[PDB]
Amino acid sequence: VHEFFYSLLLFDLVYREETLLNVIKSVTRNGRPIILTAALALILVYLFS
Amino acid sequence: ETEQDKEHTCETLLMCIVTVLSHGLRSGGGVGDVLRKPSKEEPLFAARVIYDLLFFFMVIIIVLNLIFGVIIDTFADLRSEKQKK
Amino acid sequence: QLARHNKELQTMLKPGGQVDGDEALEFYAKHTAQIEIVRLDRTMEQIVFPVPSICEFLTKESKLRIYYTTERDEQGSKINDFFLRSEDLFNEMNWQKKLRAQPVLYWCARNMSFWSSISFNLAVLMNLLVAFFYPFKGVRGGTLALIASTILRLIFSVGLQPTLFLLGAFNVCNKIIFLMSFVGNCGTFTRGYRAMVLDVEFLYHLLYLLICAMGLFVHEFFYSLLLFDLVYREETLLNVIKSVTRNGRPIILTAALALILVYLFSIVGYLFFKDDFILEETEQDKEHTCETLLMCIVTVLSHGLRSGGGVGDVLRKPSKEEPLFAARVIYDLLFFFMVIIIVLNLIFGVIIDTFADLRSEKQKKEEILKTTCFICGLERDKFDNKTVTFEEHIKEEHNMWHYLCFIVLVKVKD
Amino acid sequence: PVPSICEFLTKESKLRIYYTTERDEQGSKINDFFLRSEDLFNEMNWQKK
Repeated sequence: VHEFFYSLLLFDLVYREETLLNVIKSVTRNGRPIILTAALALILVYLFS
Repeated sequence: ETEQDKEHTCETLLMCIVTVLSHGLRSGGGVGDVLRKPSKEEPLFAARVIYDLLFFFMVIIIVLNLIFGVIIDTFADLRSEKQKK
Repeated sequence: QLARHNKELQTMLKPGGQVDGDEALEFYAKHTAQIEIVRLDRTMEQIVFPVPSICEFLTKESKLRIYYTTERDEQGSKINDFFLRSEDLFNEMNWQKKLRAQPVLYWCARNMSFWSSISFNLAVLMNLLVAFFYPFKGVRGGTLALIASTILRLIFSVGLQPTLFLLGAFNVCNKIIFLMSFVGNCGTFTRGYRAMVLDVEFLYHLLYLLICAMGLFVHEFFYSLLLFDLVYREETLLNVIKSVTRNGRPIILTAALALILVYLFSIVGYLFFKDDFILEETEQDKEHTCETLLMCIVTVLSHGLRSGGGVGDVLRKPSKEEPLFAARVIYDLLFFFMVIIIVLNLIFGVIIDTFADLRSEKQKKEEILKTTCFICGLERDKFDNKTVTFEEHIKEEHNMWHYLCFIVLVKVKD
Repeated sequence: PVPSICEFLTKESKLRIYYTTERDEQGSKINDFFLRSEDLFNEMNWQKK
């Protein structure tokens, strides 16, 4: 196929080894609030909308 | 017609008004700027100037930074557990 | 009474544990308190008396509410808080059984769960659906949290303005039912110590209902406002908005420090600089001439404040001209630097400060909830570690629930 | 004296165990160690065959 399959393998390579894992735990471990926090933004763009 | 081109007329009236504001949300700068042409006109000029400023302040700093604000909180939480451990 | 000495008492303890299922022994399970209090001085007593019936009826909420609610008023999160709570708690516990006297309300406790379900799910779907399709145009499905999908199909057949009306009515009925469960849970509007909570709850729920009624009879603005409340509830979205409210006094006046930095600077740009913005009957159109000279010069700089980028850029055309070119270049750079970073980031700067303040209080407070003892001021670890045990002397004698049911038995008899 | 399986080992066992831990309760105590130990014994035998 057109590489899309190749690019996706590169994405996993950057995910591994070490403390790049640390900085992405910033958005995942306490990851529950921010996606609903975005809906507080999505309604502030709405009501004002 | 040949290509995706109009004689400069869109006029989002009724449908997806949350997207045409999301059209202006995407530039970060301003918010109200996408809508345009206030132009001194007395019963509406001072009527919306304040509105755009209010919108801008609130949306951008308040959310587009507290959506960043939670992220650094998740650093001082996350490292301090590791350095205590 | 067999406590301090028996080997046979150890065998009584054998009565006590070991999975021998005998009802009398189990029933004590109903009570074993070991209250463990002091008199005026000289003393380290423990007293016991069986449980009181009202306490036995309970809830689940009482224990939960009490531990979490606390306070830390003084040198230890001591009894003051507990005492106020206890008085209110006793009165609240009695109300429960004469609600069991009239059984058609208990469904109302189940509706304490439902209020939530309907209102939250219903509102968002309805408000979003309104946004998705504005009425008065005849339209198909138009391609351009379980029961609601079923309802969507049914409403879809008959015409969809019709569906909108019906949903609003449905919502009102649901509101009435849950409302009833909130009131059922605390009855007679019985009074305690916390005035704010009860009053706000009554009002808030009423306000939530009214908007629905107004909306049924107006362009939804009433519908959208109900969606705003739905996003406000449940949980830690409340946390991140306390960042801007608890330490909320300074930032609104901090904004006026920005509002005067746009002002003082605003004035110079008047005197040492003409306006220099030219390029902006049937329609709202001019032949490219505004020239804000005299009136609202703080707004035409606020016109440039709004883009964030630059500041001076809105004014325009410096163009190499010697007595003024180097004269204002520095001015715009100075303005830009100062206003934007300094305020438009310290107005953000205070916000993250209100995170490291706000969480650190909460993470310290759990450490004084899980790893200090409850009310004996006990530095739970070393001291408790050396003896019989730590953890079960929470469960045996310093039981915070076992104090308060001893307090309610003081008004029983004769 | 030591037991032979333990003597065969790896390098991973020691590393994994210390770092892995837990802090479950009043001290990062033995609970964690015990679960890990059982799994570890089985893993160590697999090495010689």
